[PDB]
Amino acid sequence: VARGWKRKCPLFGKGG
Repeated sequence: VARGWKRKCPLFGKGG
């Protein structure tokens, strides 16, 4: 459930 990575930085694959 870490789609926030596609938002700004793809490094958010962990968080979201």
